[PDB]
Amino acid sequence: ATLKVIGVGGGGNNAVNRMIDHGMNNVEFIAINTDGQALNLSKAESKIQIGEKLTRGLGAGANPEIGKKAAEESREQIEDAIQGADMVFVTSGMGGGTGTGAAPVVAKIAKEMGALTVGVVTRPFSFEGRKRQTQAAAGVEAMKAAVDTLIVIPNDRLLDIVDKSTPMMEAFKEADNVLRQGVQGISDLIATPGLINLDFADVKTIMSNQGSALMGIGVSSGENRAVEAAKKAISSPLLETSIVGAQGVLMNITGGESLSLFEAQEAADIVQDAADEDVNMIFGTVINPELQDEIVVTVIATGF
Ligand SMILES: [Ca+2]
Repeated sequence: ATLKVIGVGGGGNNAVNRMIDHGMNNVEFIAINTDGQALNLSKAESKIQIGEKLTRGLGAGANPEIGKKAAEESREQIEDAIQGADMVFVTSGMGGGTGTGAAPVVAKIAKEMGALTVGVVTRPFSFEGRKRQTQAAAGVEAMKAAVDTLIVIPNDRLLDIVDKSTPMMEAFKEADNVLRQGVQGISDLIATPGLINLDFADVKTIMSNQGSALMGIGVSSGENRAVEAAKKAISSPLLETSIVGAQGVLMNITGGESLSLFEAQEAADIVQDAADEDVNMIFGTVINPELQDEIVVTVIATGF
C-alpha cells in the first residue's frame, strides 16, 4: 500500500519538513502552498504551488476563502500528485488562510480518488484571539466533512507539556510525534506479517467514514510493560479526542518471544475499560524476536 503525507499551507509544510529531517521510510511527502518562499525551502520531493495568480506567490493573508479557491483552481495538479495513493495524511494549521481553506479541498480530492483520507490539523493558541479561533473552527468542520478520520491537536495543549524554558521548537517536535508515529505505526503493520495479522484492509475498516479519531503508540519494558505501554498508547495530553467513548479500535501488540498471552489480555482489557464502552476491536500481535523486554502497543480508535 502507498502512503502519502501532504502538508498544506505554512504550518503543515513545516511539520512535513520536520518529519523529513527526523527520517521516515516508505512514505511519500507532498508539500502544497500558495507561499513561493516556503515551497522553495520545502524538503518534499513533490511540491505544488497553488493560487499563483491569486496571491502572487505570497500566503493568503489569513483569508480562508483564498485558500479554498487556490486549491479548487489547481485541483488537477493536486489529483496528479495524489494518484496511486492508498492512504493520504493531510496536515495543516487551522486559523490562517491557506491551510484553513485549502486543506479540506485537498482532502476531498484525495478521498474521491479512492484513498483512505486522514486529517491531522491544529487549532490556534487562545492568545491569537476569538476571530482566529472561529475561522479555525469552520476549518475543522470543513475538514471533518471531507476526510475519513480527523485528528485535532489544539495548540493550547502544547502549554501543558512545557516548562517556562522549553524552546518553542521543542514543543512543536512533540506535537509532530502524533502524526509521525501514527504514520509509522500503520506503515509497520502493512509491511509486517503477524502471528495474528493486521493489514491495510483492517486499517480501512476501522478508519473509513468515522469522524473523530485517536492514534497512539506506547513503548515499555520490565515489570508491568503490557499495561504501561497500553496506557501510554491511549494517553491524550495533546489530543482533542480522548479514548473515552470509542466504539471501534485497532490494536496491535508487538513483543519478543517472551510475549505472554496473559500480557496481551491485560493490555487489551486496559483499552476496553478506558473506553468505558463496549469496544469493537480488531486485534493483532507481532512477535519480533529481535526485541528483548520491550513491548510496543499500537492503538487506533474511532467511532465516537
Ligand atoms: Ca501485518
